[PDB]
Parts: sequence; structure tokens; C-alpha cells
Amino acid sequence: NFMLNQPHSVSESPGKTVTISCTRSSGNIDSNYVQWYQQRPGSAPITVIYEDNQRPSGVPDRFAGSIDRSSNSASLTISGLKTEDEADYYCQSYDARNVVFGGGTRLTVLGQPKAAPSVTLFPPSSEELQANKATLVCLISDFYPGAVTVAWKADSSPVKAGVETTTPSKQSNNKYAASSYLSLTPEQWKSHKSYSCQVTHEGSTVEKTVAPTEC
Amino acid sequence: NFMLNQPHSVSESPGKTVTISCTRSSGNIDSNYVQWYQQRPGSAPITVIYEDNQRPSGVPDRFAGSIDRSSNSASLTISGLKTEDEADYYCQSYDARNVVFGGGTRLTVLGQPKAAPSVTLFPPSSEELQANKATLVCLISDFYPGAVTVAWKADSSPVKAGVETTTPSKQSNNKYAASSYLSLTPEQWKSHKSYSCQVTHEGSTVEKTVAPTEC
Repeated sequence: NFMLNQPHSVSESPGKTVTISCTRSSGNIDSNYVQWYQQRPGSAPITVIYEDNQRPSGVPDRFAGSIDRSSNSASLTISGLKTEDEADYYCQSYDARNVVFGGGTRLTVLGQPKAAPSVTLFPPSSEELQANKATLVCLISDFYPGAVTVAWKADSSPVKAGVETTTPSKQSNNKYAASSYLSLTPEQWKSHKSYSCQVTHEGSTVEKTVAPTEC
Repeated sequence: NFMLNQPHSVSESPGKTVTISCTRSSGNIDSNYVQWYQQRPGSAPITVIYEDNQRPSGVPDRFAGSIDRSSNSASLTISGLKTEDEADYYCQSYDARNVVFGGGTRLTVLGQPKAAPSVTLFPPSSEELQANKATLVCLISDFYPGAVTVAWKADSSPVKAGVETTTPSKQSNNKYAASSYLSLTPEQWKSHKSYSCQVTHEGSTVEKTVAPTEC
């Protein structure tokens, strides 16, 4: 089926306006209806828009949907942001019989200053290498909002196998931390010139690289 | 307007059969198609049943949808329970003027075995030392249940400052992962013979030690 691609996160201060996009990978956006769901972590999804731009009763006119055929995208626009609007937002449409969801966008309503993450990338330690493990760790700390994406590369190529990233955790300084680890074997590690960890926060991507050494 | 009511939780042992009901408060259950979605906290929902009883491709045949007109209800039955099935399950139907979700059922698979953590301790990266930092990271993975305590040592002495440990999070193998990081200065790092991370899980302790490089 086609895919619906949404940004991983958006943020704004109370009272401002924010927009979330939902781009269809193949086919036309207008050939099936787009719904938007709001979900607060721990609760069920709630419909805030159906049929591209219709609002259910109980949903304030601060929420508006639209379609842009020449970006092949749908958008949800929330004006007059309130702290209760902080949630995950999912766009949803159909491919033939099949429901397709976007990946979801976390909308943070800023409750404190933005803070860029400190990123540290650690190459395999002596002890684990002697145990036939070459796990890399990308440590991500001191960030707000508490939403990040991590992407790994082997040389210049995207890595997907063997990546785990922890759920951001609020630490003693009231900012978030997480770690991404890439479980390589020693052979995998030594077969490439380098590996990189790419961390995206608030729409900007930072990168670190480590390579095999002899000691 | 109608509601879809599901039980809050269901629990069962591996290999067995569980049923999740979805009762429609108003209007006939058969007047609109019922969908079922599976969701892991942090991810988009996955369709497991659509049109009451159809499985999308890639959905285990252990998942079955049914309708019971006499109790005005729909059911998801999961046979041959696997740990991979632990998730929230939502039923969903239509109002024509809305998309309505049930409240969700958390499915718990009982009797998961304890698993001791894999602990890997990393010394400061070369790159962070060139940027005047010497943060250490202790990666703690693949443990169950999802509670650890962590203590650090400088030489043989307890370290009380500079420690942060993340809230354990469930990874794609349904075991938990966390990291503890110790924010040292380069001067602190080189002033000791070693630093150690001690991870305690279910009354068993694992301790790792690293020391400044000899390179």
C-alpha cells in the first residue's frame, strides 16, 4: 500500500498556531478521505477531523483540516494551542480495503525552554569485543521537548537491523535523555570504514561518527 | 453518537486463547463494519482485523474477528498467545458523521521468564575528551522485569554526584532497556584508576569496570 509520511514531532507555545502534514507516498491524496486522530499517551484515539475537513461535534473550530493536491498532502492546523492539545496525532486513509496510518506526530505544547540534545557516540569497548560483541551506543541527554529520532549509517548507507532506541526519560534536571544502541558483531564493525549516529530534534539533525581502531 | 466499550485489561498464559469484546451502546453492531487495531505504546496502530473478520496480509492467523448481534458486540479472539501479542487493542466503527474508537484493552501475557540484564560499560569517547568532557555510559539491556537499580564507583569508593539513569523501556523483544551515565570531567576521569557501574536486578548484581586508555 502507499504510505502516509508525517513529521515525527512539532512544538509551539500556548496560544500559537501549529500545522502537521501528512504526505501520501504514491497515488493522489484526494482519491481517499483522510482522518486525523488525537491520542494522549495512555488513552484511546479520538477523531478530530474526518473526510479531510469535517469536525465531529465536541471538537472546537481551533482544529482544521485541509488537503493540498500539488504537495500530495493533508494538513491538520491547530490554532490557539492549549496545553491539553499535547498528544500524538495520526493521519489515516485507505488503500483499497486496507486502512493506512501515518507514523504519528508528537505535538508538544512548550512547558519549558527548548533544549538541544547533547549527543555522545561510543565505539565498542575492549571487554565486549573480547566477548564477540561490538555494540555501539549513542547517548542523547538534556533535551526538551522529549521527542527525538535516531538514524544510523554504516559507511554512508542506512542501517536498520539491530537498532534499539529507549523511550525518552525525564531526568533530575527536568530534561529528557535516551540512548540508541546498535548491536553489531565484531565482523560487522571491522568490515566498514565507520558508523554514524544521526539525531534529529526539533527538525534539525546532528551527526557523530566512529571508526575501528587497533587498541 | 454511540460508544464502544471494551474491558480495560485481559491476562492469559502463553499458548492459550483470549477474547476481547467490543459492545456498542447504541445502534446495531452490524450496521457498520468493525475494525480492530493493535498498538504498542510509542508506535502507530496496526490493523489486525477489518470488515469484521478480514485479516490484512502479514497478520497472524491466530487473530480472528467475529460479530454477535444478540449481545450487540464484536470480538477479537487471539488463539495460541505469544509474548509478541502484548499490546493495546482498539475496536473501531463508524457514525457516518464520525469514526468511533473503543476505550482500548491492554493485553498481558503472563508467566514471562525473568531475564538478567546485559551490562556494557563504555569509557569516554576520544571525540568527547577533545571537547573537554568525559561522560561514561552503562548500557543495560534485555532484562525482565523492568526495574533495575544502579550504583557507580570511583576506584572502590561510591560516586554520589553526576549520575543519571533512564526509566526502563520495553524494546522490540519485549524485554527492557535503560542506560545510566556519569558526567565526569576529564580531570576526574584521569584522577582515578577506574570507574565501575553496578547493576542490581531482582537481587542479583552485575558489575563492570573501565579505566583510562593506554593509547
